[PDB]
Amino acid sequence: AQIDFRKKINWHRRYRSPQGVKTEHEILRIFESDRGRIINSPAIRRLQQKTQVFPNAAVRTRLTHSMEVQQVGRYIAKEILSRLKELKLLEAYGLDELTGPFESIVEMSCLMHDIGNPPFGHFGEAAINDWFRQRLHPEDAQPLTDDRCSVAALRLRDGEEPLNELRRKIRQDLCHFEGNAQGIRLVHTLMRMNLTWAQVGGILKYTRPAWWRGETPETHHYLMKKPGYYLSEEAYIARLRKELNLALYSRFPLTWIMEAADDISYCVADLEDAVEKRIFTVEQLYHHLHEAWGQHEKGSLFSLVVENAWEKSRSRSTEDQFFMYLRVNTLNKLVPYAAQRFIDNLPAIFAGTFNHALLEDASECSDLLKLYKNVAVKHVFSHPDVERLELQGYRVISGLLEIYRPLLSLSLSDFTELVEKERVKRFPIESRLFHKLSTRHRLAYVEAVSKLPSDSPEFPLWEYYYRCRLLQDYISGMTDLYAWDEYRRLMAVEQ
Amino acid sequence: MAQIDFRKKINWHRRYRSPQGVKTEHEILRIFESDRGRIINSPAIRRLQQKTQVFPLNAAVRTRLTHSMEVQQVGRYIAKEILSRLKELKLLEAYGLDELTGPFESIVEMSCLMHDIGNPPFGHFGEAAINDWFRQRLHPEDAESQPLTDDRCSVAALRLRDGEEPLNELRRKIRQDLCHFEGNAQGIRLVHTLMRMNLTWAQVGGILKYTRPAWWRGETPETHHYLMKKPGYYLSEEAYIARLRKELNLALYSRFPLTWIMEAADDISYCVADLEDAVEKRIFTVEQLYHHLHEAWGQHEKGSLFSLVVENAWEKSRSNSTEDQFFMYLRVNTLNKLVPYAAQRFIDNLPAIFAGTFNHALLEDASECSDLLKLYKNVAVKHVFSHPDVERLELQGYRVISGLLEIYRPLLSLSLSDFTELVEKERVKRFPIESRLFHKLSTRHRLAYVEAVSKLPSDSPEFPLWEYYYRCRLLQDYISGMTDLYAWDEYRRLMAVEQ
Ligand SMILES: [Mg+2]
Ligand SMILES: [Mg+2]
Repeated sequence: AQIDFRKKINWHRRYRSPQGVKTEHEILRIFESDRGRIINSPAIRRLQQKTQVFPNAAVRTRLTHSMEVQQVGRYIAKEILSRLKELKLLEAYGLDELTGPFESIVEMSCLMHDIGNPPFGHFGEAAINDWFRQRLHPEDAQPLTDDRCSVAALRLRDGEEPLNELRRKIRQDLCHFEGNAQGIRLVHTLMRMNLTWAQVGGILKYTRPAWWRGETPETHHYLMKKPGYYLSEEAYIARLRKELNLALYSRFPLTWIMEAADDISYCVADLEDAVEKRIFTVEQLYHHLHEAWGQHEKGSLFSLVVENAWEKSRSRSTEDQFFMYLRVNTLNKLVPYAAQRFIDNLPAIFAGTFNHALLEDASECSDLLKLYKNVAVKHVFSHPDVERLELQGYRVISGLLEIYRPLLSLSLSDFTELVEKERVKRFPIESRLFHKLSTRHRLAYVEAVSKLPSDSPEFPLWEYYYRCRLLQDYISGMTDLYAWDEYRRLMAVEQ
Repeated sequence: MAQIDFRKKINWHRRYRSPQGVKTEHEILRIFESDRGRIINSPAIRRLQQKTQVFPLNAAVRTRLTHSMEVQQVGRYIAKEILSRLKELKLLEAYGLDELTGPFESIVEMSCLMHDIGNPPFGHFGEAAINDWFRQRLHPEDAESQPLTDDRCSVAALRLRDGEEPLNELRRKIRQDLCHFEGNAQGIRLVHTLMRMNLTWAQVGGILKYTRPAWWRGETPETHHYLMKKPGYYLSEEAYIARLRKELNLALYSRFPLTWIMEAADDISYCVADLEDAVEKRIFTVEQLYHHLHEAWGQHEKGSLFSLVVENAWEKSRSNSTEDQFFMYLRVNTLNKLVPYAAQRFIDNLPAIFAGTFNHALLEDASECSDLLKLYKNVAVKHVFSHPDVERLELQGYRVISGLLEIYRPLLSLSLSDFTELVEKERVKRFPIESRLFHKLSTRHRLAYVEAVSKLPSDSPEFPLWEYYYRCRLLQDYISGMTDLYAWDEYRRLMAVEQ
């Protein structure tokens, strides 16, 4: 009915939660604790070894990117906050004592959107999903006696009907690995950071279950674009919506802000990087921009942003000057536009239902972002080198999956034996493969499986699910270099 | 009964195109935000992600960037605790900080983020290499007082000729200064002359960690021994630093307040991180570490600092993976005892820290806290930095930087006219090698050279000296600007060891 941010900035935790009535200061310190938790996480440093667009120190990695993004998100936050202050609406919306947490949650959400991304990015994603799709064929789930699923337990046997449904969800879910979903899993089950509910909400960018099949509801198309959470994170996400008063398939407000921030940074950075990596020159870039635009009315957005960037940078290095100004001008037009977009739609963004991005529009601003994106896609991401690396990464991840396949091939009893006894005599290979998986991952497997009723007819299905989930955890946790090196060492191509 | 007005220290003016007049709280906030945007998007910061911290680059092992980032958070924590400790004492308004909370914390955070910015490849050993090479060329020893017959300086213009006395002094300062390359001094130079970020005066003050001129000779004043420990600025940054002290009301050889905060932060992060890293890189195990700590400490009054911090970390860990738990708790406990102690230390000495004269660190003490930091440091120095691998890499880096210096030596060997000719004509016919070497130097560096030299009166007897100075300064700029990997690869390429 209203807008009360005290009911959205939830400073409680999942375990050992702070309790009762807290002062402004004590809430501030709670969210500070969240900051210290995240910044000192292994997952963040691991970001410094994952590649952004290219694989050259001045070229950005997911860390320095996430860091520039952090600053853009903070800028947007502050502008929203003080535009609400100028409208004398802070107290009205419950934000008068939550300024700190507001900005901080945005900054940290920015800092860790990339946290759950696999090696080689979208192509590691691809590789994983294609491999598993070849093994599980979620397409074939009415039952067929020619069901191409290679896994005994997950085939649809005619008769058993609830079990068939669980089989459906398991197949689809395992075949929809996604970076964001993996990030929720990572932040909850594998790292056990025990963040505030608000922070976790800040991560949850899409709201579609990975096990989802068919067309998504019309009114939620944008929010259910990609999978947001896995079948295993389900009860946790339910709990999360309960704690942040989110409707089914709805989103946490602050997310929009960070998402906006993301877009902005990445766009200009990519062009800059393309000029460091020599893919095209500055004047050439200015030309591709000027052409792709095309509608030059006197005093439009392109003139201000791009053409003024270009005009200044020609008289102290010209390339750096041009991109500095391009970033500045872009930010100075787009950040307040995003802010205003947020405020003008605050009721629906607060309900978590608003089916649009802040910078998705017929706006000139939106068109400017699309301009940048087009120029990059046409003349940067098509650079033969970028594509070589994409092909390579796909082979490396497909290959690691093939190497560890022996573990997914074991029977329930055999694998359980392997988990319990540690070193099994009649499975030398599978044993050593198993020990190569990370400790945290194996613990997560053990914990998940131990929570299941072992006499239930569902048990073998859930176990296969959590085993595949173990393998995907392990592979998607690697840095590009590590995944590559592991693939080459295991393939006996190097020592 | 001196004064404490932070409005007179948090200077939000700039060197060029400065904002002017009477600004509101909000407009000042935006000024310092601008500073943040300036620094975070600098090439120098990303270059930090490719320079090594203690070990070489695993992923979970820290680099100067992720370190500087963790440091950023510790510095912010200390800042906030000082600020709200002053708020609880009802002293913000009293000290002029009531409208400068944002800038305070922000200046600390960004100073933390870029202390490492001016560091050479291979760290202290790149530093070593540079200074040793140049010392072999300039022998600043022979220029103390009294000119000499046997003056081993290989550079014609900078030998002390008996008679010319002002020139001899300038010669002295040039030799010493070129032979005292330092990361912090290079950072001031980097932030002013090479990057031209045009930060607020307060921010630049935040960088200036030591206050000794690199050209300094002899014992440093007794009352300033800690602040003049290492060189803080180069002979070329001199007029800038003068201007800086004028804008931040600093006495000669004095320091900017907030610096102490960041310095404290630095120490803390690095200490625990290193031990953690040593356990990732397998140098020793956790239980072994606990043992080396417990031994280096001494007996217990089960309730002393070691008990709380380390022993509670170890126990809380033991109830279980174990490694990560132990180091998480170790960091938490250390921070929770040391950060407020640092904060308190800052507030209890605020008059002298504000005067910029306070001759101590916040965590340099007979304090138990201080002793705990020293404990960590000792354990690392004995059982981590002595790991044969770390030392291999130190030796290697020294060879690489010594070698790059030898490769570019032909440029320092040219005469004034010849090098000038090379700068102006670009491609000179009778110097194929030197020409190509020159073009390999970075554009920003060469521009800085040209600008510096153009500022000089060309008919002055000082001119050839200043030019040689700014030329050496050009070479040191170029070499210290490299990442470890780049310096290494360039050295190998240029040596024809690979393509
Ligand atoms: Mg991103
Ligand atoms: Mg440091």
